[PDB]
Amino acid sequence: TPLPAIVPAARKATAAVIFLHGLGDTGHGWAEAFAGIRSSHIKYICPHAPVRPVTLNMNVAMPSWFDIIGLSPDSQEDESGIKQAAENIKALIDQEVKNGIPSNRIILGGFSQGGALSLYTALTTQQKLAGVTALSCWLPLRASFPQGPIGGANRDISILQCHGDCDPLVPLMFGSLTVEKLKTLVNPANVTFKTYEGMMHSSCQQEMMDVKQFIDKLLPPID
Ligand SMILES: CCCCCCCCCCCCCC[C@@H](Br)C(=O)O
Repeated sequence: TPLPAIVPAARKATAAVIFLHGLGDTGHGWAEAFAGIRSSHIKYICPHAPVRPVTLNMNVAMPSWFDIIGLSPDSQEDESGIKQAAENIKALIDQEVKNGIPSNRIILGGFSQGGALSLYTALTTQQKLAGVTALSCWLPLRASFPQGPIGGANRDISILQCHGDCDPLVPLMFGSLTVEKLKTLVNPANVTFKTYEGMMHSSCQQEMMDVKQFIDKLLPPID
């Protein structure tokens, strides 16, 4: 475990954002993107997934939270991997609670596979979270979720899901079908879908402005 890239709070941290990068990345690029929208009282934590073989691309070894097999809803998914990665995320949250920031003052998010992991984590933890930012991603192991609202700790969590309309790796329709399913799993009044014209498998400045607004609305100052 190389230590996560962190954007510290100015001097007094009362909330945290845990953000998981996408395939092949480290946590550093996203931590700098978050510094550009940082709020004084918010700690930003971007852990790094470990290098591992990735079945999708000739087994090439690169950072990935879990193995990626295919690009299709009919593709087999790395169930043991996703769940183990999910357990590791909850341990990272629990450690922040011990550090001093309650779980309901923490937003979990990610990009692509990291956003997939963040959604799955948020929907399976009894750790009540402040919200989720899911960027260009999808809901993994979707068939494992029974009908109806999950109930559970995060039945009311607020979710911001973002997706470029020219993404060639996670087609926009995957994000769209994901948000609509999320709206049957948690309270639909707290789920926001935003799309970005021209954007591919990347980020853009308007999207980062919507994430900042989302984070600041749900994690407002307490001083
Ligand atoms: C309700 C949900 C319906 C659609 C679910 C289908 C999921 C298919 C996703 C394929 C993976 C895309 C790979 C992205 C890589 Br570049 C990464 O980050 O690992």
